[PDB]
Amino acid sequence: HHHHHHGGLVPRGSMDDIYKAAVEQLTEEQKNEFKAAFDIFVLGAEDGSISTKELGKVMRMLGQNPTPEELQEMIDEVDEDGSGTVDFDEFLVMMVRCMKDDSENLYFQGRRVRISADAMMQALLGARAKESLDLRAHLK
Ligand SMILES: [Ca+2]
Repeated sequence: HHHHHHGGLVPRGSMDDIYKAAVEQLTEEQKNEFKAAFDIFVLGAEDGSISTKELGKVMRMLGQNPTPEELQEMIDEVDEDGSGTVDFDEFLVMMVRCMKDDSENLYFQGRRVRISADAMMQALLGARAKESLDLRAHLK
């Protein structure tokens, strides 16, 4: 409907709503997975936060070779304040938005959109592994 744009010039004292929404959409197990993904994205971070190189890195793996300008525009476009860099807070809400955004935009008969979120997630996980639970005994 109207929602809320301005921060009310009153930082902190809330933010609980954002966390609550994430919890409702993301489960405890899912939340842990999210953190794991964040750590991977944080790896190689020039400024400690996702950048053109980080985003470009995954693009190369997908077989895509986007220009530096394209990556910069994408970050600025998705950026909350257009700072040009996505921080932990911005990254967290960004992921949540993409989740509900995709759900909202479905209607019927989808179209080949670059890559699917599920496909990317599966690629990150690669081969299934549960040897973590069993260390002394190896069963595969
Ligand atoms: Ca930003």
